[PDB]
Amino acid sequence: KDAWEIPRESLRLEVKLGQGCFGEVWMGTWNGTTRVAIKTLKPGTMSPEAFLQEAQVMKKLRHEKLVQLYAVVSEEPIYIVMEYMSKGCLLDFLKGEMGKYLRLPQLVDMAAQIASGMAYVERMNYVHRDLRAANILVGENLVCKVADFGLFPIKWTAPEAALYGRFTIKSDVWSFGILLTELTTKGRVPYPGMVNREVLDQVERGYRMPCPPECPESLHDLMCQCWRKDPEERPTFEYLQAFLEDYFTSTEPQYQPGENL
Ligand SMILES: Cc1cccc(-n2nc(C(C)(C)C)cc2NC(=O)Nc2ccc(Nc3ncnc4ccc(N)cc34)cc2)c1
Repeated sequence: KDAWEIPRESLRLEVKLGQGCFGEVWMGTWNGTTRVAIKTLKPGTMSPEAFLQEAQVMKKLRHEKLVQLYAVVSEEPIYIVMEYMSKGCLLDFLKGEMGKYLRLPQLVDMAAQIASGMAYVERMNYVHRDLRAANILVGENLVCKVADFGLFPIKWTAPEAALYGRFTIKSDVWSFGILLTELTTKGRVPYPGMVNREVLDQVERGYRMPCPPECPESLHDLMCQCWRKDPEERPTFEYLQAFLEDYFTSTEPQYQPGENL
């Protein structure tokens, strides 16, 4: 029905990448010459007009640090098609074989890029709701992009949101501070040892994560700004973008590598 439409025959589906309840995600081939990621709808497990609100949104929100919609087969079976990210989810990349070698300069660069994707989302006055590593894709050359896999994540969610349902670009910012610990511990779970009910209790009373081992203090301070009790006092993604981009000159000019960061 719109120019995003393509025929179900231009697609050679190849390797499975796992199932959610609504369908499957496949690596594959568009016009025999393009690496794509194809998302599935199992018919009857849900309606088109809901399964395709994703593609709908991915048509509005287009940006170099956001995941890229390519095309739709919006007639059953229904397919959504986007660019293929050759290193998968950022969470698997940080805990896997690749995380042995990632140092603070690549990690902050990743950070700078997700921030930049998020700067666009702020600008577009849209709200993410589930910023965290499991939702960032990594591509060739440590290229990161904000995605949503439709994965409660209270460990990543700002109080005002987990409690009262006040999700905003500012709760997205809290989540960013949590992402900064993921990047700086190679994707370890935030708040190790606490269980959800104690995170709510503990963060309510002002408890905040300490400096990760080897993380510079000024990055911890940035995490802390991200986690202010007061939504409006947390910084913009635009600020976050710039401060990160500029890190190794303005903020940590004497940075030296160590064993892990
Ligand atoms: C559920 C829903 C509903 C409404 C909107 C969304 N949004 N929202 C966004 C924002 C706001 C960030 C633009 C993005 C989405 N949707 C989305 O990210 N969908 C999506 C993206 C990539 C994939 N899968 C893979 N793709 C590209 N390489 C891979 C490489 C490895 C791998 N394992 C999976 C993949 C599946 C679904 C999501």
